[PDB]
Amino acid sequence: PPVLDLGALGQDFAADPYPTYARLRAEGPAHRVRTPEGNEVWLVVGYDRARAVLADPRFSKDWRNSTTPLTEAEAALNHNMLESDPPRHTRLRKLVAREFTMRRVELLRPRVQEIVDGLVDAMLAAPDGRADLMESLAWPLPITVISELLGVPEPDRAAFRVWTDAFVFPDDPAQAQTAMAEMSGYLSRLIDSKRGQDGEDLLSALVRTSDEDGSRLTSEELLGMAHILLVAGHETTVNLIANGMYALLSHPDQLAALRADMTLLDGAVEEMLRYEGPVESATYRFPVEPVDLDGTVIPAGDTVLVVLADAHRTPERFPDPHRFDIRRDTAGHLAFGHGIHFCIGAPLARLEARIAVRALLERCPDLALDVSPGELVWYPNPMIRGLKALPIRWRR
Ligand code: HEM
Ligand SMILES: CC[C@H]1OC(=O)[C@H](C)[C@@H](OC(=O)c2ccccc2CN(C)C)[C@@H](C)C[C@@H](C)C(=O)/C=C/[C@H]1C
Repeated sequence: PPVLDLGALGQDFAADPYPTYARLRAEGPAHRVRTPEGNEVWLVVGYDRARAVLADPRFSKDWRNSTTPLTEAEAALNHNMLESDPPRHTRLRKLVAREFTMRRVELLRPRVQEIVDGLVDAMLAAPDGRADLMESLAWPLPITVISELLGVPEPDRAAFRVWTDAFVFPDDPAQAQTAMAEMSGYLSRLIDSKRGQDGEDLLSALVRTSDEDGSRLTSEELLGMAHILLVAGHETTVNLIANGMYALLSHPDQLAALRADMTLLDGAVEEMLRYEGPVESATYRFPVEPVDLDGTVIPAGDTVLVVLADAHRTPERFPDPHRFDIRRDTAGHLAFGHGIHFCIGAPLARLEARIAVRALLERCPDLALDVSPGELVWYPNPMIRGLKALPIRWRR
């Protein structure tokens, strides 16, 4: 067909892109499109095709295989595991795998609970029983966790809402590059601040690993690792919490069910990921050779987006897919990807989301959405499903 312009679809396409994705899926697996930002890319839609492409080594994540150029500021930060293939990817992920196991992340539970308690206390102080859930919770909890973990001092953390705000929804191209340069310069000064201080946080550890053996972790990869750990876990966990609570509060049958039986909570969190998880499309992939998908040939070097949102509405794989149902069999969702890059952070994402959902339900009586769904505004980006705000209210 021709290329399909997505920016030239309404705020409607941002508010509910799923029917567009479903229509493409009925035509085939791979489609050339143009993003609202302006970029010519491929979409891959359909569960079985998504799953497969995420795990197919012909699809590289190394920008050396892309025909798309990076700016200087972007180049300085691509020395990370998510934008690598084996063997670099293998080497890099070994350095932090131990820190993100289920058993190790469980040790954080008391602290995370303590962070959520304080954030909810503060919220419930509001005199008119209303708040924005983003400002009060979905946003502060994950920065706070990832910031203690890596050793970002308190005063420096606000900057991150601004820097990542510009990576998602900039005012223009040039401010994304400025944020990037600004963030890179800050992570170097932070990294240097750790050297020689004998600190026991994750970033001090990495500084020591790099200093001990530059071939295991170069100083560009050291920066890249700090960068990826911050970003990758933060834009995503924020919007999971926010979207997830939005799904629950816009499906009051399901909210009631979970109140009545809080053993259902983990299952609910998984269905929050399946139904409206923050990663709408996976991160860029570039074919190392022409790749044929039901007779559509995607050329070597092109940018390919696996549309996870659409794999999640594929009825052959998720029955009655438009239904939000916290008891559903969710095993096999691709919210955390699939394959060698499967999310390193998932045990932490889950731990925070489970604790936040439960605190809200247990401490807010008659908790409720404080606008209509049609009033909410979603960020247009086809890679990130997220709200501008989430007005709620409760009794008192
Ligand atoms: C709701 C929470 C989260 C979601 C939905 C999410 C999603 C994902 C997805 C889909 C990928 C794979 C992307 C691809 O293959 O293109 C990924 C990779 C990754 N995530 Fe997450 N993530 C979340 C939380 C976190 C957290 C909390 C961290 C870090 C603390 C984190 C760190 C990473 C890293 C480092 C990778 C790259 C791993 C690799 O290349 O081997 N994520 N995540
Ligand atoms: C689940 C993984 C997260 O994705 C990322 O961290 C990717 C790799 C990051 O990508 C880039 O850094 C990027 C993306 C496109 C072009 C150039 C670059 C520069 N890079 C080579 C250092 C960009 C897309 C960050 C934004 C959109 C975000 O908050 C994403 C949050 C999640 C979706």
